[PDB]
Amino acid sequence: LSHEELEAALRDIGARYHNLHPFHRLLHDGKLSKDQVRAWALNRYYYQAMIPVKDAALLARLPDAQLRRIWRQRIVDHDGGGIERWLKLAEGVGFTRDYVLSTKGILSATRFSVDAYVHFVSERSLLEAIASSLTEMFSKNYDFADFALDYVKRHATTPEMQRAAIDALTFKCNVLWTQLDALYFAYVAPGMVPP
Amino acid sequence: RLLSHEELEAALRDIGARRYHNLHPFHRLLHDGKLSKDQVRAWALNRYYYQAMIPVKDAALLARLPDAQLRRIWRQRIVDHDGGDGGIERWLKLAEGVGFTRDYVLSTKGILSATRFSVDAYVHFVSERSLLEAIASSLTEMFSMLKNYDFKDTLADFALDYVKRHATTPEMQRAAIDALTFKCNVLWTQLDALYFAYVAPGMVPPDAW
Repeated sequence: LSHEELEAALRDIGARYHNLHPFHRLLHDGKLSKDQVRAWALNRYYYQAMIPVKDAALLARLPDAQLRRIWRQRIVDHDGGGIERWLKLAEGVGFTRDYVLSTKGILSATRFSVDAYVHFVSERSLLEAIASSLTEMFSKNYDFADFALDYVKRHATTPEMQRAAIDALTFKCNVLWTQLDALYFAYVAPGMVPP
Repeated sequence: RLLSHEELEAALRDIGARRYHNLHPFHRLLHDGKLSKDQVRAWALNRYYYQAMIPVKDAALLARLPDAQLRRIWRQRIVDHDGGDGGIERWLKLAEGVGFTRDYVLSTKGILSATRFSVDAYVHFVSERSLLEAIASSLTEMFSMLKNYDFKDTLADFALDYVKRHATTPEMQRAAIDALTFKCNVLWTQLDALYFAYVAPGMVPPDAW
């Protein structure tokens, strides 16, 4: 209920966050094939390629110029810049720039979980939309955010709002969690899926 | 790629020859009766969600329609599913009939995120794409049992017409062939999630009952 307990609860949900997912475990501890890392990169492009779609989706819902200016900074980071760093990693492990861009190869589950993220932000309430960035509280073995948290504290005024805040963060974690499930399903075990 | 028409029916049919959910490890396993009771439990729980959301889809779709004559045709699909007692209600029977409480199944607390998100994508697709695609995405219906699972009282042509007469540019024929692909993906990921979580191997935060 208070700002620090509210925060304590949001962090605890981190301690559900995607570094615990088995697809991260492997990756982080040097154990995935190169095709497996490529797949990862190919799919994770689409997640990155839509963060600015998401922040612009959210910007239009902001009620004053002051809040828009601030949020706009995140659009500026990715469109440039951020998306461009991501292309380079996937070019970095062998993909033509044009193949990554067109999304031909990405998995339907990624596409849905990411497009789920875009629509939450535009359908759910502003407090929830803002609360779902807060995974940003939580962010070399192959030869080959304080504004959001202030915001939710001052605007989650009631118990219900407060749980929406918490629910919204879990939604975020699920979005991310299920990208990874798909990628494990498709590419580490058992290993299936059409185009 | 040029124009088609009856060749177009055999392009649409042909997506179901491959991309339609009956050619899936989960659907093979269910059909042949090799899943445990719990695995028919997961499937049944998750599928409720797809079934509960088809009227939502068709409303969303009903709202984007340009006139009353069309809303009238399409309104039937809504009725089929909502009924006072109709299509969704059978599906709750199936869930009830493999041990679930009506209350848990209804709430969706325990569906997997991938189903939520695939089904939701279908809802948006129909709100966002052209009328021709929304309609085309119905066409798995051109492809619409369990005598290995001992567990009594628990035991379409308009669209295909619309698409041929309105798919007059090659760009529109692909869009509709994609629309049907898209939807094949929606069912396919539902099942990929189910396979991953309940058969080989996975688990998935709070979800599975």
